[PDB]
Amino acid sequence: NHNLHITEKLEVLAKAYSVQGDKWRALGYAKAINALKSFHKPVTSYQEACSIPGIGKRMAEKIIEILESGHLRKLDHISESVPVLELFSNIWGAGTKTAQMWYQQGFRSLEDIRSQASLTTQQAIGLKHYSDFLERMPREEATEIEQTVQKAAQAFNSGLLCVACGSYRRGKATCGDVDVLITHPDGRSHRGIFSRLLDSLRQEGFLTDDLVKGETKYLGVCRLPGPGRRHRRLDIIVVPYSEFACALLYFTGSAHFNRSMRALAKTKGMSLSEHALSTAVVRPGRVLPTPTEKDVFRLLGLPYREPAERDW
DNA sequence: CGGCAGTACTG
DNA sequence: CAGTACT
DNA sequence: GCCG
Ligand SMILES: [Mg+2]
Ligand SMILES: [Mg+2]
Ligand code: NA
Ligand code: NA
Ligand code: NA
Repeated sequence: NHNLHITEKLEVLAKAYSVQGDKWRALGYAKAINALKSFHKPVTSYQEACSIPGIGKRMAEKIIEILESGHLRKLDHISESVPVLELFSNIWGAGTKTAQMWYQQGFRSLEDIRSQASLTTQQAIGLKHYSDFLERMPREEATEIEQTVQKAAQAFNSGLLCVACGSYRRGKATCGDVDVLITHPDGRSHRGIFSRLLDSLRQEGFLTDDLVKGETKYLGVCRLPGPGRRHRRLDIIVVPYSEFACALLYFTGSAHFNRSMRALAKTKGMSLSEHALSTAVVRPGRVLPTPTEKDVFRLLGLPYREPAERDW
């Protein structure tokens, strides 16, 4: 990134708007920052600034103050609440509205939350794993967690396919959590496994807490056996084989990649989800056949991108 | 002016 | 439903 | 915040 001196200031304002709930302004900042991060040259002109997609007048103006001044004055006026709102919304299950409510109620520290706040079941689990959930794990450990899930799943039906998606599949050296997609080529035997599979993982001691337990998605907490291990977030999704390519695509991400591809699909009168790519979408349409990820790219008129170049 | 991805859970 | 979360 |  040629524009660290720019984007590092912008990131502070983006995070500030985010934790304060100004989601769309933060979105604009987030995209500007990637746009700036993916420019070849340092931005050295206001008009050069407006040249890059995702940078407007207001944003070029800030990039200008940074290069002429070395600083961005708006940084000096960020509310004193922002570090606390960030502290609070880093609890899994607490977002901006909960953080703002806790702040208005006078809480300022996790000790205040622990001792005085009313916590949802999810938030109490998030709080007890506060540090662990802020840490990314080495890739090798994500491999171990995926293989733990796969072996428990293959014990029940050997035909079950399990693949770790998310940052793992995009090839990253560290992973925030582990994202495992499960299906079955029979198109049928994926059904009803969760009860058995989760109980198998739980009976082993691997699964330590459940956050979400849906008919298709599980979000929870695991910890590998032995010393020196931290608790890690684990997401598992079980899908029908007919949806495998769109489910793989969604679950591999990145999030910004998914949103950009879904926006593209919408411009073309299509709709893309983790269930299907649909066409003739009136704004339900027809589901288009997508046996592989490449089919999704092709039907959208895009060159195929391997998971590693989806890391937007 | 107004969308900015589309969906699944929770209570 | 509003809130939060997954990519 | 940006953009159609
Ligand atoms: Mg992940
Ligand atoms: Mg995840
Ligand atoms: Na631009
Ligand atoms: Na949170
Ligand atoms: Na207090």
